[PDB]
Amino acid sequence: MLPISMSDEGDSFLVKDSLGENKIPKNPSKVVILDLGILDTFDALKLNDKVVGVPAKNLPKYLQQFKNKPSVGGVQQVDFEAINALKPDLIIISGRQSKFYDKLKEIAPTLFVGLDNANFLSSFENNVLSVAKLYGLEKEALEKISDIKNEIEKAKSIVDEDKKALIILTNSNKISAFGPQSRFGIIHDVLGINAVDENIKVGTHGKSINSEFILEKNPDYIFVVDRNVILGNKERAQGILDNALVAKTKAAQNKKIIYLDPEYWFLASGNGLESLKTMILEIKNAVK
Ligand SMILES: [Zn+2]
Ligand SMILES: [Zn+2]
Repeated sequence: MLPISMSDEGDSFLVKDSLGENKIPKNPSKVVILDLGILDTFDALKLNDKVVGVPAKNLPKYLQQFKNKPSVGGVQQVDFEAINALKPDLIIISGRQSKFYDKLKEIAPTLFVGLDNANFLSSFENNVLSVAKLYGLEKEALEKISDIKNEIEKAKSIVDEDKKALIILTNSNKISAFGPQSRFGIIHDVLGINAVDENIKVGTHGKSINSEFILEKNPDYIFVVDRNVILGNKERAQGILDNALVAKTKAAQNKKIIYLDPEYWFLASGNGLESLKTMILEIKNAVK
């Protein structure tokens, strides 16, 4: 994916990203943020007062300090009347709102902070550092990125050389597997946990699988992201996976069926200083 690039034009930056080009004022003071990871980065950098709208319908528990901000709807169910009312100087989006880019760009400069699943850390650092440059906080952001890299190193220290993981998303009663360079790929691509099939190629929604598959593969770890939790559905991964086939796996027998927090893994996607730190530590705690 194309990175964000920024040029100094005095009172503003000329910014190019994979969706287009924007003139963004320095120190934007009225920012509408539609990417939850970036909202967490604002919080980390003490930029809370700059934030004028958030997608309150999908506001994670870890970001409840933003519960009094004006709502602009949800990450998919965007309230354009509400956005227009706030008269933002900047709107920040990621992939779920790329379909709305032209409409948003008629409200305010609209910055895209996408994540490249083939180059996650590169994408991450670019997004954080570009936001920080708007405010003259590169030094502070670098320090926080360095700290996350140290935590990655520490986590890698305890990762097993040989054990293998399956990464699955559950939605309704469907189980979909993900691998390297896909969504949720950082468990492999960043932390180096081996995948049960390293050469698996999946689409955007993963590879539909069943419990016979899971047992055939016999993973050492099963990392689960339960989208049922986000939807408020009846079924949950714990019930889906409570069967005699899954029980026979190394993961089940070793209590290494790990239910990852979907507010971080599905909603924030690790696109923030807070979320990514937390997610690295979450994995570390699961495998150590
Ligand atoms: Zn060795
Ligand atoms: Zn590998």
